[PDB]
Amino acid sequence: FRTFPGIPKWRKTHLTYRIVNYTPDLPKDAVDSAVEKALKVWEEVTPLTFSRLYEGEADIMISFAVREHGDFYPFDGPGNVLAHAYAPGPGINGDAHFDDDEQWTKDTTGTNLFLVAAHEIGHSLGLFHSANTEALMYPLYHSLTDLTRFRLSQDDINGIQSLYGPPPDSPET
Ligand SMILES: COc1ccc(S(=O)(=O)N(Cc2cccnc2)[C@@H](C(=O)NO)C(C)C)cc1
Ligand SMILES: [Ca+2]
Ligand SMILES: [Ca+2]
Ligand SMILES: [Zn+2]
Ligand SMILES: [Zn+2]
Repeated sequence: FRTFPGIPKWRKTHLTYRIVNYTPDLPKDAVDSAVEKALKVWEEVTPLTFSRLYEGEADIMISFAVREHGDFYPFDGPGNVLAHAYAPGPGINGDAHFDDDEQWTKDTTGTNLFLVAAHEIGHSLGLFHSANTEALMYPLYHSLTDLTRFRLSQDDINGIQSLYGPPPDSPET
């Protein structure tokens, strides 16, 4: 149970995301922060590039929501299901979303803003689940969204690094 050895999530070299998440516990820049710490968490672990927007749909639509998606990935603030994103497909080709029934903070005041941010941005354009005992995919049950360590480990860095990585030679198509 971990990254898919032989199936890279995104292949392009320029991904983009949409900051559709937000909360009183995090103003635009704060929720956008987790979208920036998450996005950057994997944008830095890999050489891939990333852009942003707020219309149509980027590569990782980061949006806030709860038990009310329609008939699938049902959230539940009042439940371990803190957040999640989608996989490579049609529009769900990268889309994260933060629970909207509890709260998200960069520090340890609400939940784990960028923690679950790189968790979902890491989910679609990052990896599956690396040794997050230190990484970002398993800190949630603790504190590390901004306090004084807030960052990914070498195992999630490994999974995402397995996502993108250094170029072999062909600099362009
Ligand atoms: C920062 O690392 C983590 C982020 C989010 C979660 S989660 O939201 O609790 N959850 C994992 C999980 C919940 C309940 C039982 N077992 C695992 C999300 C998740 O990890 N999404 O990528 C589930 C609901 C998809 C935990 C750690
Ligand atoms: Ca929940
Ligand atoms: Ca997408
Ligand atoms: Zn959702
Ligand atoms: Zn996960």
